[PDB]
Amino acid sequence: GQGEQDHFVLKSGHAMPAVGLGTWDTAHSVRTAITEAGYRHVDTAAEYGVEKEVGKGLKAAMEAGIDRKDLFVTSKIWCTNLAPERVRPALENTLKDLQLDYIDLYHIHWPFRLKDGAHMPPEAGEVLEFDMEGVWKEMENLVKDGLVKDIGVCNYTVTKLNRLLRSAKIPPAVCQMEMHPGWKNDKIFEACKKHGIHITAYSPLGKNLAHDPVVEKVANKLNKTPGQVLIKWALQRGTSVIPKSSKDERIKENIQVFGWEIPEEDFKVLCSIKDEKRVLTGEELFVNKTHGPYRSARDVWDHEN
Repeated sequence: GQGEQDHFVLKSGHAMPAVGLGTWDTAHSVRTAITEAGYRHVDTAAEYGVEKEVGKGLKAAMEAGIDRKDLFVTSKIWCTNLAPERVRPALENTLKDLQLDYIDLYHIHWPFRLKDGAHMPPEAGEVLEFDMEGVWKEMENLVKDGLVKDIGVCNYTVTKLNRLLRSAKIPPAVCQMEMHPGWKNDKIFEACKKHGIHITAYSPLGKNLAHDPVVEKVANKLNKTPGQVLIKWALQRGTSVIPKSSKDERIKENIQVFGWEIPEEDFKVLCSIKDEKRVLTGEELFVNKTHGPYRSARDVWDHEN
């Protein structure tokens, strides 16, 4: 509650480290974040195109004494593979690049299907229909076959979430969303809360909150960096957090968020910042203001923002 929990227990019972290295020189970074920073949770995605490097970083850290069972690895299936018959092949390719025989968490990157070779923004005929139920069924099979410990989703809405639940035999263990003082997304958070779905916040620094005087003033008082405050904010909010950084020093700092906390007043401050700083609207690759099927950012978020 005081953002002092270093891990969260998923609905399946599996423990997931509160802080994870975001991967949005990846090998070195991963290896170092684990062996020197103390990281045990690495978040990645096939879409980024760096899994191969993450795998190399993971192999080195393990050959260095870190047990596989002590690591929490997450990946995401990209939009072009959001079709029942493309789920298995996508995950297996993920396991190959990461050089693992299983992953801990596997998310649906975005709840939209895209045609192979689609553009940003998407042209007409590129954002295909999404058989959410058929795809999730296949995701559940990954869990049953022991290749994935937990499945989850990113960038969802209450509407899509509810739809997902009206047929899920295995509830999503985690819901990963953009979260920070600029955009708290209380709504989807509240929906996750009631259903016992854990929440992971991404893009902790935001529209750079690390340079917002409000955050800076709190960081000066606490004598921490804006990034640490922002990350601790997420923790005290009760969500795991995956900060994106490419420097070992920032990476080391980002996990040095235990042993202290943000006074309720300051925490009140950061929370009372009006939600108007949403970085990932989804317009870049899903909006087509004319032919659709999503002719606006609001459609992308079911007009529930």
